[PDB]
Amino acid sequence: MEIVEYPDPILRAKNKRIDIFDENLKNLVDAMFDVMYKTDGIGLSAPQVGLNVQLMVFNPAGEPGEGKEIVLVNPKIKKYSDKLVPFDEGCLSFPGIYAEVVRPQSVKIDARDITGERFSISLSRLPARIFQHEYDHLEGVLFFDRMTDQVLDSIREELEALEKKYEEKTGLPSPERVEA
Ligand SMILES: CCCCC[C@H](CC(=O)NO)C(=O)N[C@H](C(=O)N1CCC[C@H]1CO)C(C)C
Ligand SMILES: [Zn+2]
Ligand SMILES: [Zn+2]
Ligand SMILES: [Zn+2]
Ligand SMILES: [Zn+2]
Ligand SMILES: [Zn+2]
Repeated sequence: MEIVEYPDPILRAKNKRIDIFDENLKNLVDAMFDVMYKTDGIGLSAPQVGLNVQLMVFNPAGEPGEGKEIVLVNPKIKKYSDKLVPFDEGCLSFPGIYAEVVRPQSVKIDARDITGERFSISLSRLPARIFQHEYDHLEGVLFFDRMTDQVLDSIREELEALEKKYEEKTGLPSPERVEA
């Protein structure tokens, strides 16, 4: 069973609206949470497990029997804060790579829950940091796309190692290259 790693194109592909809110959905959500707990993550998005659908799960505590198991399908940011804050992010699709990303502090979101119920929440602190990370995923935006040029530099070679890994595995050239 498998986390999709950069530079896999799955991570860049358009993700479908979810229309159907059934048990398969609940089983998917549940697989995702368990992937998160196994890999010590604090969120996951559907493309990261091979599925180009608009679905994210997160839990800010990142620990069993802690925090909240938050689910969001078909979300859309209605607004970002003006205030920006730094935070060191890693990503399960880029194993071992950690670097500063600056993002809005809070967001207003419109999203659906696991049954189909549309709602409207605000987020700040870690929940908004995780959300935005995962929402980028839903839009085929990766964390290094959001990194300043000096920060991207410090991880270039680490990204290329992932590029190489994918080339060695597939026999194909990487479909994208941080050298940009
Ligand atoms: C920070 C914003 C949300 C991060 C989400 C990722 C998981 C992921 O890639 N989701 O798309 C994660 O859990 N990353 C972890 C991460 O960045 N963490 C773990 C808790 C604190 C923070 C490191 O500052 C580790 C696994 C790299
Ligand atoms: Zn489970
Ligand atoms: Zn579980
Ligand atoms: Zn832990
Ligand atoms: Zn990620
Ligand atoms: Zn190079």
